Amino acid sequence: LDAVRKRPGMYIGDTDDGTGLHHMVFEVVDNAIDEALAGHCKEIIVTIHADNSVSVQDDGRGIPTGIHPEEGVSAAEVIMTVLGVGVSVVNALSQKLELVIQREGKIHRQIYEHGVPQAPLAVTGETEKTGTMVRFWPSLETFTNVTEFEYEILAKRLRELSFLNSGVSIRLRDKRDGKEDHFHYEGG
Amino acid sequence: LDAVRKRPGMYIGDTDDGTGLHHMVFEVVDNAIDEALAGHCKEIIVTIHADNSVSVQDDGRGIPTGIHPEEGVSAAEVIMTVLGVGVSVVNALSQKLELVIQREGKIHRQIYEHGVPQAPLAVTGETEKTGTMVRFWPSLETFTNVTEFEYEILAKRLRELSFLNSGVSIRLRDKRDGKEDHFHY
Ligand SMILES: COC(=O)c1ccc(O)cc1O
Ligand SMILES: COC(=O)c1ccc(O)cc1O
Ligand SMILES: Nc1nc2ccccc2[nH]1
Repeated sequence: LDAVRKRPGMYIGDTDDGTGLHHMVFEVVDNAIDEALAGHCKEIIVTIHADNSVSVQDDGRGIPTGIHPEEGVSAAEVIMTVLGVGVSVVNALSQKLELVIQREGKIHRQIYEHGVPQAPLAVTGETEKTGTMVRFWPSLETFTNVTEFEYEILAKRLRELSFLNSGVSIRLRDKRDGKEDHFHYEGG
Repeated sequence: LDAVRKRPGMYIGDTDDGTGLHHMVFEVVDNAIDEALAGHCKEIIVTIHADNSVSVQDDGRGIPTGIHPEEGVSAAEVIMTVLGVGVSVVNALSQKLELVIQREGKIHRQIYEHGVPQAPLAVTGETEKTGTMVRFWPSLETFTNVTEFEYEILAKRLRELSFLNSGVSIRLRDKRDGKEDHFHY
């Protein structure tokens, strides 16, 4: 990921005017929609947290968690750390990223800081649900000037996305003021 | 450098008991000694700055500044960013690293943060001198508990090295409390 860290703008866009910042969210949302679409219920939830982080949850199959035979770490870690621009860009430019995968009856958790995993992906519990949750805190060493997420930017785009993704329920919640929306197009 | 950042202990030593922290200095010094050897005056200066950083200067030839034919960046940057553990380890585990190379009549500078160059190696002026200077600020995200350099740990090792590298002058200065030593065999 050092190529990304060296010139973040080439990968995420303008790091000073808010466009790249919001692109971080959109990239994560794109992956979540792809996960959601591979299932029947299909719901993603995008939350703006009070601490300036954004989380995206889906109820898909869960990102694969087995050890990659060549890389020697979990498949999920490979996806997060090896170079849509890919979620690895988002991870690289996040001061923190929390990953929770529910899959095969197990909860898996991992934390990254600036794209560096703090520990290997760990099974920390049991669950009857499936899905992937990514919560990221954009790096304030990278994102300058505009550093807070604008609800309207996310809502406008999530609305447009709903009409191209039939059957996918998209919920948006802003924990800073309680505002929420629900975009669900059932066409097709 | 991500392999290093992921398991810093495996590359530099214990990051909690002061071991690794001091090893950072020793790695830089090894490079410096090698540079000093290949020069005329043969002196290196190790300084513990008041802001918990350490600088190592030599009067050697200056590390090569030309573009590495294969990597496409300065040879100096290749050394600082591509994996005696190598100075790239120190760079990866430093929140900041300043590189100053005096070579072929020119001063060159570059700044890294957590191993990431802030800009390409750049010519900033002219000089009659030659040598390399590296100043690093260890990452307090990596080094915990023992985070301040212990003068005596550095002194002991530099003394050992002075006997082994006879002819090379080694100065140690602590700017925190004015303490200083000169190792020369
Ligand atoms: C490749 O999968 C991902 O990156 C991802 C998947 C699901 C999700 O809710 C968020 C994500 O970032
Ligand atoms: C590659 O060399 C280095 O890392 C280096 C570091 C410090 C120094 O005084 C001289 C050097 O050559
Ligand atoms: N604060 C900070 N910035 C970083 C950039 C790359 C890797 C680790 C880092 N820690």
